[PDB]
Amino acid sequence: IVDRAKMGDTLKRRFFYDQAFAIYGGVSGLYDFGPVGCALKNNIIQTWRQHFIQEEQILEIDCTMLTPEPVLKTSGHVDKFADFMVKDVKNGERFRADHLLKAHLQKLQQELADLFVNFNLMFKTFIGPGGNMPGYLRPETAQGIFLNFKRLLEFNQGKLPFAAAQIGNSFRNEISPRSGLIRVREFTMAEIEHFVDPSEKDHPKFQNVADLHLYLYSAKAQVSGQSARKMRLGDAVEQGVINNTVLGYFIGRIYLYLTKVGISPDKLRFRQHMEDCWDAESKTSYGWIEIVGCADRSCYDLSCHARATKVPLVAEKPLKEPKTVNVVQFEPSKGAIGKAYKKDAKLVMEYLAICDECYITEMEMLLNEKGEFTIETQLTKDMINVKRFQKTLYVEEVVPNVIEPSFGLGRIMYTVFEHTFHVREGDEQRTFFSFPAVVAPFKCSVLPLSQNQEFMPFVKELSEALTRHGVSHKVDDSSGSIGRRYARTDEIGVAFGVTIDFDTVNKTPHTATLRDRDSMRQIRAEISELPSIVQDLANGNITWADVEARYPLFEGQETGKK
Amino acid sequence: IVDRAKMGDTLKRRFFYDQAFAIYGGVSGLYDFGPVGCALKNNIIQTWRQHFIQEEQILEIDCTMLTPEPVLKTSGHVDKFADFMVKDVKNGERFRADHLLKAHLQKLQQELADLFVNFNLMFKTFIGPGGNMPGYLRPETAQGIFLNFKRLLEFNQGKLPFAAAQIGNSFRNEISPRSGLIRVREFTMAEIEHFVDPSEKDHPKFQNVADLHLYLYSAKAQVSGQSARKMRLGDAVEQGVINNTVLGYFIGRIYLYLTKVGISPDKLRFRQHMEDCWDAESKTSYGWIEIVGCADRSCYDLSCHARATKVPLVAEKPLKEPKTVNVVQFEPSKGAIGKAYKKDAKLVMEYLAICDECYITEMEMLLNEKGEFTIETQLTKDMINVKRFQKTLYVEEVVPNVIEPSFGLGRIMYTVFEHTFHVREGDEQRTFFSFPAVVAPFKCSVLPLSQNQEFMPFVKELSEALTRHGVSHKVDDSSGSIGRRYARTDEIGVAFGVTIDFDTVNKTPHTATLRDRDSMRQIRAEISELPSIVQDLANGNITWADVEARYPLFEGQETGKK
RNA sequence: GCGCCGCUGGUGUAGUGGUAUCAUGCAAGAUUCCCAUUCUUGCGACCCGGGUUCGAUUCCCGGGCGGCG
RNA sequence: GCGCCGCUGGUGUAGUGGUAUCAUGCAAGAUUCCCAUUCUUGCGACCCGGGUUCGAUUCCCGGGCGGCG
Ligand SMILES: Nc1ncnc2c1ncn2[C@@H]1O[C@H](COP(=O)(O)O)[C@@H](O)[C@H]1O
Ligand SMILES: Nc1ncnc2c1ncn2[C@@H]1O[C@H](COP(=O)(O)O)[C@@H](O)[C@H]1O
Repeated sequence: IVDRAKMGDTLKRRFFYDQAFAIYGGVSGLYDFGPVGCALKNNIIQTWRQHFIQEEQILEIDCTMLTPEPVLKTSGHVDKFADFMVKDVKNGERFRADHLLKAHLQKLQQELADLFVNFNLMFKTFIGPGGNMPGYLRPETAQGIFLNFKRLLEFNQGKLPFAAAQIGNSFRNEISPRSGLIRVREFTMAEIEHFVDPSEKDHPKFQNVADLHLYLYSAKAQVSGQSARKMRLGDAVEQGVINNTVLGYFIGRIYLYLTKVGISPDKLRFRQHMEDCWDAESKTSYGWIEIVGCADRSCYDLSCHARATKVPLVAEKPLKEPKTVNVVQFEPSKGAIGKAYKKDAKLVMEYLAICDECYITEMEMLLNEKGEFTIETQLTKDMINVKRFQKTLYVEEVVPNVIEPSFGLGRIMYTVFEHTFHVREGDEQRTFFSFPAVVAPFKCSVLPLSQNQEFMPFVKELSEALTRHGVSHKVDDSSGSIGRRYARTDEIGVAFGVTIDFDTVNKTPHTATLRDRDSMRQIRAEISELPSIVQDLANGNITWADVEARYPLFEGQETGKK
Repeated sequence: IVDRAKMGDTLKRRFFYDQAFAIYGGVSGLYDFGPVGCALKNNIIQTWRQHFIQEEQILEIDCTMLTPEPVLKTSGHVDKFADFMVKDVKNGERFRADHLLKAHLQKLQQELADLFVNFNLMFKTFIGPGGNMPGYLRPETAQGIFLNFKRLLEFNQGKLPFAAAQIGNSFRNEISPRSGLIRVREFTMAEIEHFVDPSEKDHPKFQNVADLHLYLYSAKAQVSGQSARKMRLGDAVEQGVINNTVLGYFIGRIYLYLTKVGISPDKLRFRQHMEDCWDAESKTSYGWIEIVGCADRSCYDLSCHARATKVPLVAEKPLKEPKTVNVVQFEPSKGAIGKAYKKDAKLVMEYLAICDECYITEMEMLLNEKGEFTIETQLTKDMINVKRFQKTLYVEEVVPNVIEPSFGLGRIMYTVFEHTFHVREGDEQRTFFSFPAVVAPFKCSVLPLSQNQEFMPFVKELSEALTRHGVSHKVDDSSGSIGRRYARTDEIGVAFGVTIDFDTVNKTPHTATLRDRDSMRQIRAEISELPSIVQDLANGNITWADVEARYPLFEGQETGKK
């Protein structure tokens, strides 16, 4: 129901984006974003920062894309995403472990290569030249957040919960990329890691989103061949469809964000993972695609890296009431025991630790009646002191649960394309994008009605004033009609237009016309006040309905050349 | 004169940045930026966008980091930055071409490897798995701008001048990185390509910067063992020290930018290239380091890529007055001539093109007296028509000159560190950063004077109000003294502080105290007005002197617990 | 790459062939009520691999990382 | 990877063993004076490598890129 072909022509022609290295014939899965697309991506990301990082006071960090092999071996990406296959003399690549299992001889480490005589989706490289340290381009931005967990917890003064975020590119050496921007080899990701006490799974700010009505696609609905269904968010948590208000909160603000940047609510749903994690999916001409992933990496990455580095990655919680504990434990001279016995005493300490307090005090009872006991599979003298004592714990070690919202900016952008792309009534040559003002490429088009020179002082002052207000704009003063210019600026989604006519130059206070992209409807206002108005529009402070409600609507020019 | 050690301790401790993959032992030349550093980098970049991209209406684009081999072969990076050497059985890597030239046999393509039996600084990888398409991580961000030149010129309606920019990471497989952030393997660059008619080398906006007084380090000053010297910018262009006002303009706004983000003017100079291009250099504890590069890639990249792709990369200018030209040229039947002769006729057209009009009309004069002539090193019949005619040119092809300002954000940031780092008088434990407000990590610290609970409603409303104003802040409500909190927030360069005391809770309208980081001086204002004030501070709309000039200064608390 | 010495809580340090001192920091409770206050209590560390040894943080070798060329 | 047909100005097309049609777009000058107006003039293209041929954009082979599995 979206003319994907027509839309793609507009995206290509106006250079929203294009095939990377196109003049060299191009490369699959690689794309350059041109002025308008890059402006859009930067607005989407800017909006994202104010949404998530600013509102939740999230700790943003910036790690390298370059990653050494061990890190991704520990995280399981090396085995999961990689192996090595065999190729036919003249094309026809086949899996190795596969064809080994299939059995025969050949065709149709290198120890295995020698064995036969009887491929990684991660981009691989080498750090330092000479290449003694192999590495990869990171396939996600999360690992950099896990590696810095101690530093990040310390910045938050050791307290939970907290969240870290990363906004940056990731790489995926894809087999055969199709689907335009949807399955690409390099893409910009926005990843949040929200660390929480597993016991404090309640969000204080959930009441902010409980009233939203969302399309939820439960696992039960999926198994039972049902369709997704609209629910009040609060109801969904209350009835247990969404497990808790931490998950719920995160869902609500994701929804608010996707809709804020122009994704249609009716072509947006949240799909539950089945045999807690919900994914944001949008409906496109390619069908339902995942735009926001969700993972729960509790007992996974922190643990792996902890085990691999021997660096304890854990939070630490104070106990309201300190627990005291009786401790009956053996206190063996390491020197004495190790000197008297040789491989013996390794096994003898392999043993003494594994003993009940009963056994222990029987042992020392045997030892105060001078002065030595003996044991299973060794005769111990006083190379063994014994010890009992009170031991108070003021703090318990908390292994944080992690929630991982993973945003694919490319898919989000493409989704915005399909959902905001339109053609006009009549002149179908005239296509436009309904980008919401907070993210449109430019806020304002600045245009004179005719090529007449009496216009240009007004255009310049106006352009200068807009730049002064930090309002991205674009002046279109070219040699054609108002209508050709309005077509060109609408085509790239410029949200508003300011036309400077004869009434601007001739009339007693200077007023120009402000035009809405979607409606083409206009109002008229003092040329010195319009920057602020466009500014309120771009900041989402006011609506177009709000503008029509405050200013005189356009009922024609009163003047002409004079 | 800067305690680099003390400063580095503060940068490490508060996690401005840290060694990448530190828990895995770390990797040289790779760094992660923590919350404060990442906040700073994002502000520097945001400021940069409003400076250059917005003010000059520059075309920002976003290309991939992944780059295929041919592109960098054509640009000369493959031969310049790469080769292949030989290694000793137990360490001791030596150049190849080198040791071949040195002569002997061995030690102390693969055709060469076989020959001996008698290293790239670019990060190398393979696109697609199976690896039939070798590539690199881009070492700069410029190539993506050159490859899209047609698309970018078209977006600017074929007209010159224009400028494209890119903000993104680049990679450099460095031999031995030292010098902290200064010589790293991955770094974020901000690159501008300004395309200009070589004949229109005058900037209309130069008068905006002509009054700046800058330290200029001319080539003549360098050769003649002189020091850099302060000059009025306009004077420098007028006296020919700086060739033109395009270069001059760009220098002035670079200066304004570097100073805007906190680089001391007195430890900032512009160094001319010697046997036009000036580089911005800042004075640090490592001495004078280059922070902004400048290149002139006129007749270089566009040409190379043009030659390699056979795609003409050129601007096109209309001629005020169309030139008419007489054209006397041979018009040879390709078929006739090629059928009658076999390798002969290649050489015969190798020839006919190379002939003067005199010779031509002598030839046709020989041919109208029926009906065939003959030539050096072949007898031509009517397989040769001849032709004269008027040929008007309405447009001349312009090969754009390019100016390339290349900003090293890491070096810029580090420079800001050394230039804004300070220790206080007395308590030297108390170090702070004089980040200018427009770029400080947070604008505002929100703090209560004591742990008393009557404070927390005020802190929350205030925090919420700040977020509503889009003001990055950080609430510090921890268990120590006002002074320990003010130390912690000063240490990371929080520009302002808002303390909520007993006078805030007890007194008839609610006012709190606003504190300047540098001076520690304070004023007192209504808690509902402070977000806007901090906002004006952060946007550079007002100074601290401006604040003291408007509000009551802090002369003590009037109330206490009650 | 080569050479020069190092690597102990988050930061800086003591010391050791038998798991470790002091300071700061942070956390908690008191105290204080405008500039790292004071007291009590608590958390947290021997860079990694191999070797010799009964056992290495300590001795040796090799990596990694840093400083000085 | 395999298979299925393609690739001609920025966009879309005509056609061809001897360098190419029309439209749009953009540029310029007129015209118009609020929604791709009209007229004139101008700019801009055969995806890349190899083969056969005197010569390939055209035929064949192989890449690259796209569509359909
Ligand atoms: N190959 C790709 N191209 C573009 N976007 C992707 C790609 N792979 C993943 N994504 C996006 O990144 C998110 C996280 O995916 P993953 O990390 O694979 O679970 C997804 O929800 C997508 O939006
Ligand atoms: N290895 C590096 N590490 C950090 N910054 C760099 C590095 N190389 C270059 N730069 C920065 O990038 C700018 C351009 O350098 P170049 O492209 O090498 O001329 C310089 O002025 C530096 O600020």
